[PDB]
Amino acid sequence: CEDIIQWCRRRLPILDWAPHYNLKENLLPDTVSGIMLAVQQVTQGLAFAVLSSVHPVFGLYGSLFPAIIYAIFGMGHHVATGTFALTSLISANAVERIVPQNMQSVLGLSDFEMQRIHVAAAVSFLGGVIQVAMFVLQLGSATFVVTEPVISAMTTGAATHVVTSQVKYLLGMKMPYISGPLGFFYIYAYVFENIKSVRLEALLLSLLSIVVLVLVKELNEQFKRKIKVVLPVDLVLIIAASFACYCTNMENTYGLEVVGHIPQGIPSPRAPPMNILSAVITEAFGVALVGYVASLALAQGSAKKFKYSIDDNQEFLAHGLSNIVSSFFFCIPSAAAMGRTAGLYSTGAKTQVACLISCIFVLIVIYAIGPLLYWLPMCVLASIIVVGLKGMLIQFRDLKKYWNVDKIDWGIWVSTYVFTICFAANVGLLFGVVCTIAIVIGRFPRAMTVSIKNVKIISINNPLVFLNAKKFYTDLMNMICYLILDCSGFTFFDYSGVSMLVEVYMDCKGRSVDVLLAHCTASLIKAMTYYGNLDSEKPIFFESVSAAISHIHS
Amino acid sequence: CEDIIQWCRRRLPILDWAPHYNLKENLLPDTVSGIMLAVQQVTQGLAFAVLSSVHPVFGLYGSLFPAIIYAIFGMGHHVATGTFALTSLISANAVERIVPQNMQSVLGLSDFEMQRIHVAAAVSFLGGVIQVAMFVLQLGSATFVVTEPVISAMTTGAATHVVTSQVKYLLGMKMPYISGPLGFFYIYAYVFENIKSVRLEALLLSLLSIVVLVLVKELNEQFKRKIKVVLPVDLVLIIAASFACYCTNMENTYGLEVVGHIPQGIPSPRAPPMNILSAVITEAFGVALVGYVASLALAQGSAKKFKYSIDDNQEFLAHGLSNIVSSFFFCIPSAAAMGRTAGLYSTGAKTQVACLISCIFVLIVIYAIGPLLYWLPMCVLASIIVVGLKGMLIQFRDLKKYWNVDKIDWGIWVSTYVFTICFAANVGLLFGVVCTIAIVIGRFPRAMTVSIKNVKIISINNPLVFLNAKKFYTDLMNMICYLILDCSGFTFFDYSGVSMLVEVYMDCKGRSVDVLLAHCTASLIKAMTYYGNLDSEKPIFFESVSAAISHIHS
Repeated sequence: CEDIIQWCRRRLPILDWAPHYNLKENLLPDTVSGIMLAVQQVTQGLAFAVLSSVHPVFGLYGSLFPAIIYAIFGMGHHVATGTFALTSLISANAVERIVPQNMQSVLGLSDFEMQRIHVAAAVSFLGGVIQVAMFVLQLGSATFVVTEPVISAMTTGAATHVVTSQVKYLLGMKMPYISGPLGFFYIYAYVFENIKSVRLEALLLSLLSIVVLVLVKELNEQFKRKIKVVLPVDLVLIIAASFACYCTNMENTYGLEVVGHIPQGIPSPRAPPMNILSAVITEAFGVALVGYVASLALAQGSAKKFKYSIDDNQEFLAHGLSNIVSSFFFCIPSAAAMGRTAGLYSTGAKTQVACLISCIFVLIVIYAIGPLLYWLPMCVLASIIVVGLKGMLIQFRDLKKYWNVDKIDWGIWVSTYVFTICFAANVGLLFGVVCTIAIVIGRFPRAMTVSIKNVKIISINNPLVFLNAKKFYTDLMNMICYLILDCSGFTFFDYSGVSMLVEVYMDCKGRSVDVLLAHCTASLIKAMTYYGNLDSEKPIFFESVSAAISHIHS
Repeated sequence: CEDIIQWCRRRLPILDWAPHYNLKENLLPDTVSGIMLAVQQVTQGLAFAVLSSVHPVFGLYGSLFPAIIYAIFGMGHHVATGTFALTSLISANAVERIVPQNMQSVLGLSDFEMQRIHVAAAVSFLGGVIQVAMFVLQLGSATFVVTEPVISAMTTGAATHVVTSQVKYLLGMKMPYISGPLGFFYIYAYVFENIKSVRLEALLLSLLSIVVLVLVKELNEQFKRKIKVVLPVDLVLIIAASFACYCTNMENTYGLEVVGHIPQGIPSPRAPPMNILSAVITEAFGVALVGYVASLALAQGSAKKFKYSIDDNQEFLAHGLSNIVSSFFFCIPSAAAMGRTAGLYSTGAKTQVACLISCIFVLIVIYAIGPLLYWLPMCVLASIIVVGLKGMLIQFRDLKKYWNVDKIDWGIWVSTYVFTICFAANVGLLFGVVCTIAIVIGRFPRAMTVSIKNVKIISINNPLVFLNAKKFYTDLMNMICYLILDCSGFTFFDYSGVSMLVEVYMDCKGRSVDVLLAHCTASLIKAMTYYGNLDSEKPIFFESVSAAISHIHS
């Protein structure tokens, strides 16, 4: 009765912070964070919808719709759901495979543009369905398999992949869709083979914009104590570039790529094309895994920093519901990006309200100044993206820590980074997880099982399992008229451990060495008595080492 | 210098027991075991060459050739390499897929029989190459992953599969090659659909032979103390059945299947058809894995019973070399069977000489009485096989032990048996291994990490890793002006453990609780000092609990 109501209330985390909303504190920083996040989301959506080989207008919908669903069903406070180019790079494979370039209407867009957004929407819907399906299980309670070095290496490799996917806009050249197990080097080979087609105007503009952005963003952070605000350099740069492009004929005099139409939209929702759900299984799995792990890392970091507890299983439901609901409005797969979380940290956001004022501003942009973004050069947008990827790219400094701490996760980090830079992000994540599991499995047979205490007393550590049964037998045999075994920490065992213990007892009896147990539990006592046919009228199992010592003096 | 010679001598284990061969003791039981094993090998080879959809004459070569190679390069004493129907069931898939029945000379055999033995030889060669390849690595030092319940369940399921593959001979009907993910039930469905074609004569003969064999083999074992020998009932039954078939016209008067030609052979060796090595990858992997695990189980059992030590990596080289060498003589994949090991145990064999007298007798059979086995009915051979599978089929009694000991390997046994009876032996083995690894991984976060000793002292058990870092933090936080941590067993850690320890120390300092370490090693001390920026001029790390207690009194 009441338990069901409590469960239902626990599945709606918006009821825990909405009635407790402070108006004196969390209204001005929330609004400022909302405006900054709105600008960030607009830019990132426009830049990452193109990265997925999809018309840029759908990036606004992908940055607007899932945010509300996450706000309703999400537990993280400083998590802003958006486009997350990592998933765009995965969806682009399916989009370009199902509908390639050779075959070149609800919003006035020409055909061959619907056939790509339909594939993207199907991918997002399947990813959301998968996320909800592993939410209804207890998946999420087992998320310790993914480790900090693995996520760091995968994110750094994906950031490098995104950086190398924007050079075709900074230089101004045109490239075909190159992807595969070694596309990172093929892209540079193509760039260097056609080095005579690089436009100087686009390169100079990109260099100037990058220098200005880096200088402003560094000087603002260095002297944050004197100016207690965040300078909106991106908006000023965008406005200046657009006005310079419009006031001149820079579209025609110099060959430059600009954002095409961005029509006023939000059309009627339509169901995804369920008939192609069988051709996008791998993309859906990759999206549903990488987006979830990347968002969960940020949510856990926020929870640790701001001293609150989250649930690793509610994020599954939140992300799955957001993807499923947003798939009906022609949206690409969605997740949480590190840049928006860093911006929220810097501005000083407090609650999830800042993710709704940004939605309001995105709606205003969609319905009011949609056609006003025609004169924005693509070089400026690419420079903004590569500057914003600084937080992801700076993670190379963790190598010193991993080298000075363990020297084993250093190798895992290097291997995961290499595999991510070669094949892809999802392959790198899978390789890192498998390598971590194999390494932790292979270390058990090479560790000492028993310890010697100052008639000898020998203490067992704990997990006497099939991983370290033969090693335990070897360690105990290499250590020999009496012998006491302290099984205090020993609580975790299986058939192999019991068999090895009984064999040890039998062999020690053969060598005329008596073995007495000290702190055996009830289940272990029952199992050892059954397996070895031990009589209950002979003192073997005791309750403490002192009791065994007292029994010795007889 | 000398180390290389020692390594080379260690790769030839025949030099350790040949010069030390006793002639007074190990000559009569070795000869008796040799004769019995020769009869066993002849029967099993003739019955398992047909099971692989291959002419029965090659079973003799498969039982003769690899035995010598194993004797030279093998470590087990009571291990007799042979045909091992488990591998025949796997090779039959490739044989029937590459060369199906619809297309129906070195030894006078007709065509379409060379195209099948070539595929079988290629499969065996690839399996041997794979086994040697994982021998040149250090694979074999990691064989603890496979557990006793998994091997028992896989062997029982394979024995049931072999039993259900011999009903078409006991009944006398004819069946097409049925195989797949559910062939076990399809075979019985076909049998029951054509129940009107069952021959009564073959059924009666099979029933009489089964009853006689079971009664003799039970009465010989029950009263072994009065008669100190092993009754050769199989040879007497074979001779009687052959003479009854020849003296009558049982081939013509009643429809009966008999062994066809068995020509005098051992032709010139020929290389396998390397051009089809790409179509038999899965079969080769399955054979090389299941044969090795099944032979290693028997070798380890013999070593444990007879008190000698073997190497888990030399068996790889022995089996790989045996398969590679025997592939050039038109042989099916080879491994070790449990029935021959049980026969060697019962007879009283002592060394590997008993595996060479059997080879001599098999050679004599091949070159002398090859054509004399024409009049042996197939029902008698199938009955002999199903009677000999008793040792494998009796393993159902381990369920009581697994239920009374752990109740978790009981579920693993049941699941592995079900998956083996449904799909196949190799799929069942893979499922069992994966399930065991996943179960042992998932148990770590649910076990208590720290223990309380009788200013409180708390002892850490040992593997502070990513599996149980959050659980360790929760356990330590649920247990709170002073606190001592005994890291005596603690020797196995990584980055996650160090991070959790430092976070625990920081949080306890925040709660005004002092944490003092007791038995930290050098590497752990260095890592914890680097990670937490701990000053070396403050007493934190000690050498014993008594030292910490003495430091307290100040």
